[PDB]
Amino acid sequence: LPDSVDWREKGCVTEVKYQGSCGACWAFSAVGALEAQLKLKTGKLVSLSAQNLVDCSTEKYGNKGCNGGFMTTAFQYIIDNKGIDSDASYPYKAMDQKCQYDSKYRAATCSKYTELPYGREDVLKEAVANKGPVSVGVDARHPSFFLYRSGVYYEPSCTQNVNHGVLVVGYGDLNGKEYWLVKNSWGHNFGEEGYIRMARNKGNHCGIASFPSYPEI
Ligand SMILES: *[C@H](N)C1(NC(=O)[C@H](CS(=O)(=O)N2CCOCC2)N[C@@H](c2ccc(F)cc2)C(F)(F)F)CC1
Repeated sequence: LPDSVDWREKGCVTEVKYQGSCGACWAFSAVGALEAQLKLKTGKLVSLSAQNLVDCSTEKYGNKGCNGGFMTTAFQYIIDNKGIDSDASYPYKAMDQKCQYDSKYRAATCSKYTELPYGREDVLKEAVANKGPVSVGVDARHPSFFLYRSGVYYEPSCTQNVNHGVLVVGYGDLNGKEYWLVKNSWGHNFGEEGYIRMARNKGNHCGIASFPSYPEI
């Protein structure tokens, strides 16, 4: 596998989003993963509707909108629904709304999704290199996470109990520290313009490889 990968270099990563006070991290993680696949299949980079997932991938999928959800069940909703609207057509309002999906605004589809084996960072590396960005959950409860500004994030107090959904868009090494390149959804003000480099091959740090999944078209 290549020593390093950065899907932003291949134009498969949309601009960083800001979820605000709505706990839609799972929705942003899911659309982020599908956006790359859409680019790989059609050649067009298009932001997909996280709001669409918040309002429509609800109870039947075990999700709670602005109060949390799963990336995998979001993917299944897209499969079942036979589509997902573009961000431009179904904008993000950071609130729970009635489902307003309309196929006339469909910007992507999904045929299946894959969940990687638990805590296997080399399997995650392979998927990021050969498939594309991967949705993951991390333990972002620690004060140090919110204050991350640069370098490679390593927190002694991190655990494998994940609570925040994000997107792995690459990996590599900085000044001897192997890392996973993570796209967050707390706006461009967070970390390095919306991104955070998290420790890689350090015992599944912060549970980054605990529950990885990616969609396909
Ligand atoms: C995001 N703003 C937020 N977290 C979540 O929604 C997480 C997503 S996760 O940590 O990536 N992960 C997905 C794979 O399973 C483990 C968790 N999910 C919540 C959640 C799930 C289902 C639900 F109905 C409500 C919340 C949790 F971490 F609790 F499992 C809201 C802060």
